Amino acid sequence: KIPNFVVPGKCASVDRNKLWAEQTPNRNSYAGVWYQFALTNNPYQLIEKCVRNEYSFDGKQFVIKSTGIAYDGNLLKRNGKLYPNPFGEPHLSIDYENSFAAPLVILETDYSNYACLYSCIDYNFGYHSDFSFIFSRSANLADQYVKKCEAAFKNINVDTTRFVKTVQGSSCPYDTQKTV
Amino acid sequence: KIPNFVVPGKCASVDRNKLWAEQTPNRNSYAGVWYQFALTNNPYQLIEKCVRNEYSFDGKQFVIKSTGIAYDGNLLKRNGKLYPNPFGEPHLSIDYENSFAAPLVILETDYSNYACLYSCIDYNFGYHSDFSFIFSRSANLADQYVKKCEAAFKNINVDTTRFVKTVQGSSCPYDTQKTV
Repeated sequence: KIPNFVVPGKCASVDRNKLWAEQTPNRNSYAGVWYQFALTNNPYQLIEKCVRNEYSFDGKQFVIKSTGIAYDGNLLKRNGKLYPNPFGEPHLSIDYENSFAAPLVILETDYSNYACLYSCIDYNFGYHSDFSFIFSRSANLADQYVKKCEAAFKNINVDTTRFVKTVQGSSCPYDTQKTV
Repeated sequence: KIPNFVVPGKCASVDRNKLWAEQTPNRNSYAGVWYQFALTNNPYQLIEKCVRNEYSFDGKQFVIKSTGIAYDGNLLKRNGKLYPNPFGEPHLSIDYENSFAAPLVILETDYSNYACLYSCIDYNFGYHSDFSFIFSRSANLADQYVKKCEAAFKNINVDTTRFVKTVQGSSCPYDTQKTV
């Protein structure tokens, strides 16, 4: 029970089929660059600051190039993929090199400003861990969009006070990050 | 103050390239039924007792039907897949319906008696989590083979005192399990 990302109870039901209906035809619009505006405590994100995720869609998957400042303060690039769950479940799997793959539900997105992302894993002792993100198309994110994400996470009983803001903005060397 | 499967330092090098080469020509021999003899503390495994994993190989991946008795005392079947890591890394991904996918290394096997399996993940805070397993072609497994896996795990710095025996034997309803 001790870490704040280990939470009583089964992973939430999040109405995946409605979401998959909404999103499948708009995969093309989800490509491009997304900045990680905020996230809940995540022991698997190696990139601490200036997190910049670049998605290319190929018709079957997305290829991701994630860059930013690692926790030791150095530049870091991570290779990712985002593809339909291999068992035919109505969600995607997010898979990164030298890591593992997890379910990734887009709870809500307008494609042009924000996306609200959610992953959950169940334990055999009746608890779960989940990991949530707020993505923006820019370094900052208007309040109105931040509040949309807050509502979508509260709708599935994710405690939104768990979100922490990620360093973004003028202190980030994005232009270097894009060179890889 | 932390779980015994969260260990300081990084995942050790386990020479995957050598294993992968030895193992790609023998996929058909790895198919069939394997019984879980023992494992290290694993908060993801939903089957507690009588763990029986039936593998089928189709020429590109294994399809797995994993059955046994769940923590609640009911029979349980889980559908799983084991396929090459999607980035081209020299290990397999073990994937289960309604779960995540994780790297899985076959540290050692003779195909006809035993297999020693290993999964490890690095965190962002200077620790790793690893998950080890001893598999047998039968419900019991002779000391001769157990010792082989013990040596393999010790060779990669895993503390073998972490292994726990799984209930197997004439008490398990394997013929029911095989039927779903």
